[PDB]
Order: sequence, then C-alpha cells, then structure tokens
Amino acid sequence: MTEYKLVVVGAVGVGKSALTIQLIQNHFVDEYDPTIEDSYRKQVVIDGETCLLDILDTAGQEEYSAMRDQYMRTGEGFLCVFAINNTKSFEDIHQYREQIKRVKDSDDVPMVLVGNKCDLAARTVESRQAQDLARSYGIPYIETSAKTRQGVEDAFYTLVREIRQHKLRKL
Amino acid sequence: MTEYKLVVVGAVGVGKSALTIQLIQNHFVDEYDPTIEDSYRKQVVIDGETCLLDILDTAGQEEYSAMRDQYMRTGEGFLCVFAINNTKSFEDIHQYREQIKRVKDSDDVPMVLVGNKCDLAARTVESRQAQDLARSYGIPYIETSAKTRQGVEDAFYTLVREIRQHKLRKL
Ligand SMILES: Nc1nc2c(ncn2[C@@H]2O[C@H](COP(=O)(O)OP(=O)(O)O)[C@@H](O)[C@H]2O)c(=O)[nH]1
Ligand SMILES: Nc1nc2c(ncn2[C@@H]2O[C@H](COP(=O)(O)OP(=O)(O)O)[C@@H](O)[C@H]2O)c(=O)[nH]1
Ligand SMILES: [Mg+2]
Ligand SMILES: [Mg+2]
Repeated sequence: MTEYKLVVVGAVGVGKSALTIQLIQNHFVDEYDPTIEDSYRKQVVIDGETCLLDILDTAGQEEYSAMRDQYMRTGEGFLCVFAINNTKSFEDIHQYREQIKRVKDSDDVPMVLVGNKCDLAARTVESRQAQDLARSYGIPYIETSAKTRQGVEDAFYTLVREIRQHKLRKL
Repeated sequence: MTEYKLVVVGAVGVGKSALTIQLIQNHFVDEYDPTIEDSYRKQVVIDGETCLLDILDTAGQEEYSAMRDQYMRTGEGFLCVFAINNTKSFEDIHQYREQIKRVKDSDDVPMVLVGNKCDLAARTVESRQAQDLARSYGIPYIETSAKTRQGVEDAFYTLVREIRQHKLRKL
C-alpha cells in the first residue's frame, strides 16, 4: 500500500523514542538507550487509506543537522519535537528545521511541531509561543504526551496528511 | 539626561546603516562602506523624556554573535533587523537573538524586530510570518524603510520604550 517515510527529530531527552514506541506498540517506555537509532514500521488506516509508516527514530551526536543521511534526504516528512519543560530543546527547533530545509533544497517539506510531555504540570514553554512559531513556520503544532499517550496518534497522522497534501499539490 | 545604549544588529545589506543614518541626519544614504562600524548619537525627546541615544551601527565578520563586545554586554536594547526581500537575513534573526541572550544571561533583553525596505514592492517575507515570530518571541515588529523613512522613528523609539519598561520593572 502506500508507504510514508517519516523522521522524528529533536534534542536528546525530549521523548522521540517514547513517542515512536508509543505509536508502534502502545506502551510507555522509560529508560531507552539514548544512543540507539533505528527504524520502526506499522500498518495503519488513516482517513480510509491503508498505509505503511516507515519511521526513523533519530539518535546520536550530530550537531543539529542530518542524523541518518539516507533517510533525511529521503524522508517525506519530519516530526520536530521538543519537550514543554525544556526551553533549550525548544529553542533548538530552528536548527533542526534548517538542516532539513538544507538537505532537501526547500522551505516546504512536510513537518509538524510537537510539544511533548504535556503531562508534566510545570512548563517552561507555553502553548501560545509554540503555536506562534508554528504559525510563522506554516506548520501544525500539536501537544502530546508519550506517557498518557495524549496526542501521539494525532501528531503522526497529522504529519501523514501534510505529506499527502504536499504530494497532491504537484497534481 | 537619560542615556540609552542601543545596538543595531542583523545581516549585511539589510539597511542597518541606512536606518541609523536616516534617524540621526535625515537623509537616505546608499553605498556606505559595509565594513565601517561606529557609534552615533542624537538628543531626542520621546514621550516627554529628553534623552541621549547612543547607537552602535554594527559591521564586520562576526559569525552571528557579538559584533562589538563592549557595547553588546553593555547595550541596553537591540534592533534586530532584516530585509523584507531577503529571506536569509530573516531566517538569521534567530542566531542574532541567541548570541544577545547569550552574552546577557537572559531571554528578556529589550529588542524590537525590524522588517526593513518595505518600500520595495516585491517581498519574500510576509508581514504575518514576521509578526508571528515576533509574537512568539514576545517583542514588537515594525516595518520601516530607510528610503522613504517610513517607520524609522517608530522603530527606534519603540525600542527606547521597551528599555524604559524593562528598567521600571525592577521597581
Ligand atoms: N513525563 C513524561 N516523560 C516523558 C515523556 N516522553 C518521554 N519521557 C521521558 O523522557 C526521557 C527521554 O525519552 P526518550 O524517548 O528516551 O527521549 P529521546 O532522547 O527524544 O529518545 C525518558 O525519561 C522518557 O521516559 C512524556 O510524554 N512525559
Ligand atoms: N529600497 C531600499 N534600499 C535600502 C533600504 N535600506 C537600505 N537600503 C540599501 O540596502 C543596501 C544596504 O544598506 P546598508 O545600510 O549599507 O546595509 P547594512 O549592511 O545593514 O549597513 C544599500 O544599497 C542601502 O542603500 C530601504 O529601506 N529601502
Ligand atoms: Mg531515543
Ligand atoms: Mg553598514
């Protein structure tokens, strides 16, 4: 069926692995080797289209750029994630977004901005600032929580839909 | 009288020198040595307070950081400017804003975002994206044109007022 190659990107400790794993196997995982980078797949039905999700769970020292090259130029969409209680991870969103536009020759590649850990009752980054950023970038912003699972399907599926619109726009 | 040390910052070719000079001597200047970095002063009355504006017109290769050190930690406010028809200068706004927060130990230093050259009927950066960015940063955005002079006083004076509020907030 159709196959979407997605890449999950963002600073270390934001919850990239917990989100990915929550999506694939429905269980929250804590303590998962910060170093391990691997792909994950799942057959899903989104909006009636059945498809294959090919997700790259990025890890490793790569100064805010292209963690896993031959997925990065080939990724069809990216999940830019930050933790809602870590302003740095948030401030670093710009750099990830610039390497992505950099290897892909465009400021028009499907992405979604993800504010993770919204279960934490605390916060150093607030909803309106994130969403203004997204609004300036032109992409959606969605808050999730790998822990309670809130928003994880909405985040990945919202990313699929963007890719879809983007493929239909060339006709 | 009161004295405000302001720094004009941004990529080369955006109009930092034309704006500064337009403010100080009311005349548009084209072709002004991209390399020359110097300060400029003017006595003005803003909101009934008479004051001395001490402006640093930043120039020189300094990778998006602290052009003129002993003005940068001492600047009381910064004018972050980009050209409305130069998306790169615009995308680089983040880096300037991070060195400023970097030498000043805070994500709370008076700044104003300036979209210059609004006389050009063209544009690669649009009003709503700039303002969403500003809104996410928490600072004002003002469009100016060193050429026709539109907005140049509003930009500097709006920067003075921010500094004022910021000084009054400690009481
Ligand atoms: N409270 C809470 N902790 C989370 C959430 N997402 C991830 N974590 C924890 O944050 C840390 C980093 O998660 P991980 O997926 O390994 O981060 P990564 O470096 O982006 O892969 C671990 O302690 C996770 O269990 C979340 O939504 N809520
Ligand atoms: N049309 C137009 N050109 C401008 C404007 N501001 C500056 N320029 C021109 O842009 C170039 C760069 O100006 P300058 O102040 O030297 O740029 P800087 O490197 O930021 O100091 C010169 O050609 C200026 O005359 C503006 O508002 N409108
Ligand atoms: Mg991980
Ligand atoms: Mg100059």
